[PDB]
Amino acid sequence: LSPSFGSTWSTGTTNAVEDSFFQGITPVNGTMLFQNFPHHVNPVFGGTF
Amino acid sequence: LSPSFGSTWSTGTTNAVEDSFFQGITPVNGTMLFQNFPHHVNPVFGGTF
Amino acid sequence: LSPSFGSTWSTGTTNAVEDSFFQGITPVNGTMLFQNFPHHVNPVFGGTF
Amino acid sequence: LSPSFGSTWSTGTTNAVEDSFFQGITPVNGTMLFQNFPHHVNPVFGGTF
Amino acid sequence: LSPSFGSTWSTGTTNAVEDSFFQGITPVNGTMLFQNFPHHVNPVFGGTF
Repeated sequence: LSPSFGSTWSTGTTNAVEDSFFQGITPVNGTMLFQNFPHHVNPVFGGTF
Repeated sequence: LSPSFGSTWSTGTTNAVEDSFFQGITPVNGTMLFQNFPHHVNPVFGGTF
Repeated sequence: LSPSFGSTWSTGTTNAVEDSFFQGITPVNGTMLFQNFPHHVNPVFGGTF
Repeated sequence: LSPSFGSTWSTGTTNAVEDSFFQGITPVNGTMLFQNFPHHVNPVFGGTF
Repeated sequence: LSPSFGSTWSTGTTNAVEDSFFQGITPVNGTMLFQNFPHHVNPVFGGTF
């Protein structure tokens, strides 16, 4: 087994605020927990032309 | 097993504010916990032209 | 096992404010905890042209 | 096992304000805790052209 | 096990204000704690052209 991946690219802004990244061989046997609950937030997101 | 990865690239701004990165062989057997709960926040995000 | 990674590159600004990086063989058997909760914040993020 | 990594590169500014870096073989068996909670902050982030 | 790393490079400014670096074999068995909470701060960050 020999997977081939591609490069990751970006030209404009990239606002990766609050997240988690992994890469490469990552065997898991224990426990991994991901829970998310903000409870007073008023976001705004923009469109495009 | 011999995975091949690509380079990571960016030309514009990259505002990686609050996050966690991993790379390479990272076996896990214990516990990993990720929990997120901001509770008074008013974000704004921009669009494109 | 012999993974091959690529270089990490950046030309513009890179505002890595508040985060954690790992690289290389990092076996884990204990506990790792990541929790995030700012509670009075008014961010702004910019778009592109 | 013999992973091969690439160089880390930057041409423009790099404002790594408040963070933690690791590199190389870093086995962990105890506990590692990461918690973040600023509670009166008004950031601004810039876009690109 | 014989990982091979690359050089770390920078041409422009590098304002590494408030952070912690590690390199090389760093086994950990006790406890490591990282907590961050500034509570009256008004940062500004710049974009690119």
